[PDB]
Amino acid sequence: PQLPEVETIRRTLLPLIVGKTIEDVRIFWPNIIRHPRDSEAFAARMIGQTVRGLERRGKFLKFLLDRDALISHLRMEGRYAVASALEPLEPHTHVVFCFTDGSELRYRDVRKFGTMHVYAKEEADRRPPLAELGPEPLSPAFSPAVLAERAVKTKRSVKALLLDCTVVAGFGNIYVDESLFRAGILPGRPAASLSSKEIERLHEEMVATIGEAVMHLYVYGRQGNPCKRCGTPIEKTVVAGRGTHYCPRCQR
DNA sequence: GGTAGACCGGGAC
DNA sequence: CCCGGTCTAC
Ligand SMILES: [Zn+2]
Repeated sequence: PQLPEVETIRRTLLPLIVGKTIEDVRIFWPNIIRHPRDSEAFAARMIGQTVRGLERRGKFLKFLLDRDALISHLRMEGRYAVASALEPLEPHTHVVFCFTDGSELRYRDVRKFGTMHVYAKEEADRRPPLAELGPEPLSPAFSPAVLAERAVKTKRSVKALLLDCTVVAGFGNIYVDESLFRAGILPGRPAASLSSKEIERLHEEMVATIGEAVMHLYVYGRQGNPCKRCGTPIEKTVVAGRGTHYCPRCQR
């Protein structure tokens, strides 16, 4: 799920779990548990705690309990569902939180690629994976100024810059390519080569792209197809180690 | 500062 | 073997 999808999950999941008390935690793929390192300690500490809230940072979900916070990343295919303990689990279910009311919060993932960390609430923000995470792209904390500061300091491509979680929180490959197209900037451009004008334009399109989604693609996955703005075939290459889609006419 | 390795497996070769 | 995100290793 991309950032906007994670925000939707946050919004819809909260009322389904708030006020419920954990009676058990079942783990079928321990590797998902990253902290505590021992999945048995992870399970034990959550028992008896009530869900008090649910927040999002980047693509991370932060479940707020009595004493602890559970930090969860779904990666690309992870999913949460709330359902009865009486019904069979869906395929690829790796972690289940059982509540005292007979309902469960279940985590699935065919790719088995997601992560979970639990810390005392007061510690969560200074520990992995939230430590060092950049500002929310929709927050004033993410400004053209902040972006310009990071761009000049580096010799990396602009795409590499935007993919950096310390620069801005949870901006995925898709939204990076879409934003750069909308800003008219080639993804391979050195970040330091961007003018002040281009930086402002880029920040503006980043906010608009992610903002609209939170509330159809120009380039992502459209290689070989005509650009929707100029009709030039969209091309795909590799930049910053990712599939990279762009219009060679619209972007400079 | 920066990269590479690490984790995964459905679908492509 | 590739690919996505984000971490530890170096
Ligand atoms: Zn174009």
